[PDB]
Amino acid sequence: PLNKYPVVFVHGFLGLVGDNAPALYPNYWGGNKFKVIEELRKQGYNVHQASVSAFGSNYDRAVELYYYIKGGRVDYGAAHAAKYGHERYGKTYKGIMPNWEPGKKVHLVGHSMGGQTIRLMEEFLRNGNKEEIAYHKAHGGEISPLFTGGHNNMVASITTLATPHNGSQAADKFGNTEAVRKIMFALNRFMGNKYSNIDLGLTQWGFKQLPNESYIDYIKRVSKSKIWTSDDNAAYDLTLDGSAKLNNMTSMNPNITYTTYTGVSSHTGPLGYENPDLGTFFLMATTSRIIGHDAREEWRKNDGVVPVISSLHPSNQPFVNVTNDEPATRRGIWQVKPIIQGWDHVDFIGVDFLDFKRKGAELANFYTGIINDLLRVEATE
Amino acid sequence: PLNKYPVVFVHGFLGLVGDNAPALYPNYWGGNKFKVIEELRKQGYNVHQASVSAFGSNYDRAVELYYYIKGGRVDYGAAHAAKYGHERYGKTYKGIMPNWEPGKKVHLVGHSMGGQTIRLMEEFLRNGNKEEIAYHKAHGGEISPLFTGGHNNMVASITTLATPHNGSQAADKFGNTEAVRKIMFALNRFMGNKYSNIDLGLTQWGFKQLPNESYIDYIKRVSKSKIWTSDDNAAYDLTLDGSAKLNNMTSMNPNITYTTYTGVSSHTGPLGYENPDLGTFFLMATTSRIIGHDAREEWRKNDGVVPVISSLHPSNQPFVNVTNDEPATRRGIWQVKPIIQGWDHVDFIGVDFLDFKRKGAELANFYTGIINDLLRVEATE
Amino acid sequence: QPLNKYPVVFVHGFLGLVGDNAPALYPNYWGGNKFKVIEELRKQGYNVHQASVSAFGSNYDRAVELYYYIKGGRVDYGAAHAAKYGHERYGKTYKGIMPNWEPGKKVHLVGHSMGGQTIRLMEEFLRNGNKEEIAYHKAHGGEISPLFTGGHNNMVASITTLATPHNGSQAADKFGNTEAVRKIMFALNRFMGNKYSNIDLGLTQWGFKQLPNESYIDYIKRVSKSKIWTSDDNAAYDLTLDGSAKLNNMTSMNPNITYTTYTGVSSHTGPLGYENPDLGTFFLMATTSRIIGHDAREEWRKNDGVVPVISSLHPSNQPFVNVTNDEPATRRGIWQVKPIIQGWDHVDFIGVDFLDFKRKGAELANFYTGIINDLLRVEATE
Amino acid sequence: QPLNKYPVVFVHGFLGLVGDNAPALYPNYWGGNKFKVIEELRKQGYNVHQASVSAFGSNYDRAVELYYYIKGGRVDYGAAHAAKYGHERYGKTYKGIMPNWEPGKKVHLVGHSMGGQTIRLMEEFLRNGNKEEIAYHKAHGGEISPLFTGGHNNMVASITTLATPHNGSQAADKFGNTEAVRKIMFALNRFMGNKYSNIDLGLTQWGFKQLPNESYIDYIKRVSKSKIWTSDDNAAYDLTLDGSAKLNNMTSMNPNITYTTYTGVSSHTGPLGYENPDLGTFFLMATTSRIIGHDAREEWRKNDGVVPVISSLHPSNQPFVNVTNDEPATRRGIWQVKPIIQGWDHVDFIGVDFLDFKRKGAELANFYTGIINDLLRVEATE
Ligand SMILES: [Ca+2]
Ligand SMILES: [Ca+2]
Ligand SMILES: [Ca+2]
Ligand SMILES: [Ca+2]
Ligand SMILES: [Zn+2]
Ligand SMILES: [Zn+2]
Ligand SMILES: [Zn+2]
Ligand SMILES: [Zn+2]
Repeated sequence: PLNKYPVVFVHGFLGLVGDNAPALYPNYWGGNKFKVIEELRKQGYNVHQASVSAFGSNYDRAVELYYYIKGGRVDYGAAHAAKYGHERYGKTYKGIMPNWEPGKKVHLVGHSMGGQTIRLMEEFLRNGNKEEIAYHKAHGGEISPLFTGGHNNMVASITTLATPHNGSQAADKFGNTEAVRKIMFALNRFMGNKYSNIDLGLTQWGFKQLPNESYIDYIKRVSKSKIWTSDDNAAYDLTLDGSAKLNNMTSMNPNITYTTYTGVSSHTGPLGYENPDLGTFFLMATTSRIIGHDAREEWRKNDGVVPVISSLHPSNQPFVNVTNDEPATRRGIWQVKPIIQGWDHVDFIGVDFLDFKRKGAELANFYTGIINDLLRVEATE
Repeated sequence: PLNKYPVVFVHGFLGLVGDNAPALYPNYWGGNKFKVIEELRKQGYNVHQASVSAFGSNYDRAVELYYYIKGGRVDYGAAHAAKYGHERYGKTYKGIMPNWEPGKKVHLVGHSMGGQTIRLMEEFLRNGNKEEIAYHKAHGGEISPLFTGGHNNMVASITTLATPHNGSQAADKFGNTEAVRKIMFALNRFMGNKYSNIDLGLTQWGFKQLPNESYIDYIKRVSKSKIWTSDDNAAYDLTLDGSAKLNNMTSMNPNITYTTYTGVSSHTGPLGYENPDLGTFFLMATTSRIIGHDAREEWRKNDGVVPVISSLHPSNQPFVNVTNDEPATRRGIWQVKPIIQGWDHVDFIGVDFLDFKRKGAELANFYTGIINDLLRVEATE
Repeated sequence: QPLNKYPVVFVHGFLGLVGDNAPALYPNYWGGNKFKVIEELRKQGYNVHQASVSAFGSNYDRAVELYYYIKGGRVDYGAAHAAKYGHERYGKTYKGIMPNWEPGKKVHLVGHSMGGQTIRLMEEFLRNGNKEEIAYHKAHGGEISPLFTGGHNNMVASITTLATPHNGSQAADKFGNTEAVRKIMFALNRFMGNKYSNIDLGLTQWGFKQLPNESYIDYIKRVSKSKIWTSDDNAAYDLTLDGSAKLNNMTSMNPNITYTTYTGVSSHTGPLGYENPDLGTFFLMATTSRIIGHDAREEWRKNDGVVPVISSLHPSNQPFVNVTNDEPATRRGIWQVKPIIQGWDHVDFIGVDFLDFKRKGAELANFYTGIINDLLRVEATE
Repeated sequence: QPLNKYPVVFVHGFLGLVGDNAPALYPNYWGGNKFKVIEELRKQGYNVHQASVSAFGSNYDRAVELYYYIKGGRVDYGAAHAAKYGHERYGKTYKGIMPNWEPGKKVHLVGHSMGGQTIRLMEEFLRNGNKEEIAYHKAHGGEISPLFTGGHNNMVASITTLATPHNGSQAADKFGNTEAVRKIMFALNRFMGNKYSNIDLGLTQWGFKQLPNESYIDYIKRVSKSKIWTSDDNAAYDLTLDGSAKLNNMTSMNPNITYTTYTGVSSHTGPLGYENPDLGTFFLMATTSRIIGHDAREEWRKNDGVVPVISSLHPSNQPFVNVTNDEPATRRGIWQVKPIIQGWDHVDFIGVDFLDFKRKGAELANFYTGIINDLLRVEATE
């Protein structure tokens, strides 16, 4: 295989991949424009798409990503499970790299919230989880190696595509509101029913109907779950406060190579506010206007759901702007790629089937550019 | 594992299993009543559910079943592909038993048309395919080992559940009619579209839209396929003539153990005709009446879609009736188990969620009885 | 010229959608495919109609709407009611089937399920008015709907209820009226108020209509302030024991009206004395049937799927007399309780259960022929 | 009292569903959410209506239905037509918006897409009758619908077409009228004739209504014998060049009627001289637009998504005069061709394209205000 470290692509919020997608549904990594996993494999590259929770928190998604790669049964931590009120153990993953350990590395590419998930999992690998450490010391038992800390030389690169490193007003003012969270969780409850084949990612909260449980008792049982009031969900983590908590508990690993990509899809109106361009995917037309009418000017330019000031880099970690041809092989610092003009949040993954300005060849070059950069990380070591 | 030979369960017509089922859809092997693959594994048994074409012919399904077990890329045969006008190569399967060969055996359990599929594939293993042999002699190239013949000691048992060994009038008078076949194929065309994640089993006929092909050209392209007029489809094979072709080209293997199971779900009206019982799954209410009003009396009693005279055994192969406690360890002869009164065609697989007379415990005992019989085949050898 | 002197008005229950207001594929409420009540009764020479009123609203809101369905005009829920519960005073405009409806021109009212209660409340309005609206008009002026004035009699010739939860149902107390289930119902109503929706689930007076230029984000935010989420002014509450008893405690017998109830039983005594649903109970009531059948009071267990037998026979302490199915049911001022129908569940009364082939259409046709023959005998004996 | 002396009747095109006959979630045909034509024009004081006619039927079947939508009564397709094409003679009964419609009481007719052709054919019926029905009645007797007699004038004041394929469209010849696509349309019609369906796709005169007691198996078998599967008496054929030309060759100019066309262009000249769809063309016409734009004759390539420009301007060899958008359009007996609207695709005329935020509602409101102002000027100048 042409890349020496496996590339793992990490979908964001709402993402469903592989056989976990519904019967008719767009293919997350590339749409019908560039089938990323398919084609990059055809070109001789070793690539994989992680399947992690679509509605869960960054913490819960970061744990699940680790088991997708390593294999095993998900262990969210005994302290975490106790503090937020959900199950400790989850799905079991075969694992794309059973012998993943210090020495065998991966490249991590994340779109949207996948970027935040990749950061939080590397943090656990490097610095551990101090609550699970204090718990395992005080009550014995077993601790997942994800929370032990001390592990290095396992992640070669972290690359983010339209990742809300600083959150988004579309979460604060819409997605994290009571009424909207109730809609998301009602969808999860329904997709937990005993006929359902797709996992929306919150079954650790109880959203799995048992085969001889009536829906009436299912409603009654899960209405007592702590999810309805919890911050351990994706909608909270995507808020400005939610993302600042993650910025404040993560740090730069001097050995990893960091890159961000950002799209802008708005245009300035005669008053200074930003409105979605035409061809901004129609489902983000309203969130784009919420972001674009912020009271702070520097928070207005956006890709539909992420303001540009959020996508460029975390606001408390160091960064350096980079041109499109400048080798992005620096380690320990966020290299901020030039904002791609005209790309909305989902043009990065090709699922905007209504935008005939964004064609396949363009997306193939973009993903070939990312792979090329990663291959240069491998050679400069 | 408690069974020395793997058990492979083979769904019938319309069946979708595993991650090939739509988002909300009943689980084929057991419904919500007894999760066959799940539970039998829990009990220490090695079991698998084959995923073969849901609308394809017995020939096409038999080829695909062989590759599901052995692994590899489906090869329908160069003569067959040329004669019926569809692709020669199909899906690639990982394979549950890569080293399957004379010496390592499987048990085969088939529901409905899966029974006919299991018979046709064993026939190929034992006696080959004379057309593919004559073709490979005349044009060289490669022949699949499925069509070579001479292979024995690879199938320990063949068990059928409500299998239409002699066809069904529900195919002759409804499912194989022009108008109905056009509906089935239109569904396959639509499920071939570029957003679709589920394989209905006729893509070798061209029913896969290419990613940059408009639906308008897709319609135009596949309207030229030979499927619309072909007999190489499931609806033809389930007809009385269709099944008699299969009976006339299969034979008993003296070393395999053969068993049939049959349900009756009709009751006799005051004129001699048969009407569906209440609790006969409502989607077979009309087909049940078509079968039950046949002009021949012995063709009327039925399970909803298969007449009892069809399910008991092929009409030209030898048989012996057997009690429910009689050891069914005889080889080379169809052992006809006692007709289960009150079971319709889908009570055998537990998906009749509207029949509260058919409970889980009853289905668990049935599948435990089949496994027990198979374990006795293993020990008497 | 119609064979019945007074029009028969059939009034659907909770969740019922009729006529053009039903989804593109959806069963036909009055008769399913088994006996098309309106179609077939019209073919026989009878003047019959299908009222269309709120599927999820309170008995009060439904009773007002039923009056305007018959009379015609813009729905007026009352200024006092609207201010008390926090919804709009005016609703839809109806064409009206009897624009001339007035003392002397009567109707026969036939209600299924909640329809039975709605029909009772509308007659209370005609005879006695609504005390709170009368007092509001006396203190503030303005216009008062004549529905709320009282004194309007000889407008209803009969009231016939089929499987009506006169005394409530535990299926509402223990499930339908729970917090989680009211949220689901109200979410469904929010969604079918969206700007592309053609069907009216009956709660738009609470704000559940999305404006043409309003985003769904802003719609969600506007209606989340509606008092419907915490209000008792809805069907789920009125179907509880307390809700139905409040109606029982504010209605009275009209001595000129012919009252008749029909009741089904679809359960059987299990081993301990509890009731479980029969084979063939429509499967959507399998769990509600068990909830009712396992009540702690034994007299409350026998049921039709969703309505206990003791609730359908008659309002708790209103006068009643048990009748045989064949004797004349022309007594006035008293609930004539027809014998309990064995094997009929709650929806066997309206034929929509297409899965149950045991209940054929001829039998449902005889059942409606019986009601019309009874109604024709009310007319002949006044 | 209405500001327009003659009612305006808007007539939808192919596939159009209006009012209560549309699915539970489905865009509103006349104006989308951008400008609710009927609602807003009524609010302004204008008497306007939304005709409801067959979505998939021929121009002939639609023109008959339009007449009964206006006049009232049971649709009579004609004994001769019914015997020739093999469908039923009688269809639905309409309430009628102008039961009094008769020489002296006029209407303004405004058609979008196929609606433009339907409106033309109905006026031919009123003025000249239908020769084949007249001859059938002379030879066999019986009753002949007055729609088919001829001699009924001064009933139509104006005919206005918006994006009407007067001369056909290659989108029908090369796609919509193909064997495979007609089968899909007819299958959709079979299915929405099923016994649970509430929406009428316009082909039930061909047998596509499942009886209440008939199994779907038997329904499929009965309607598979219908002549609709091989008939030309349907919209798909009438929208081809030959189909539209047959209508052109059997219509004539009425000297008292005011004729007006509007046309959109949504394509741009590609590198070779072919036309490709603009960014913002409604995506369902992306492929049809390219089919039209790559025609071998250059004058046939410019298009709005589904109708070529040369087809919308006016019927091929019927008299026409090009007008500016501001001059009085009160000439009678001649197609007044309004200037081609740049950037408007086929559905921008009716506002249903919710994805295209560039075409806002104020602009669509001005467009309908222009039509009504033109219609009011027809009335003032007679
Ligand atoms: Ca875009
Ligand atoms: Ca059954
Ligand atoms: Ca029933
Ligand atoms: Ca447009
Ligand atoms: Zn968690
Ligand atoms: Zn084949
Ligand atoms: Zn109210
Ligand atoms: Zn016709």
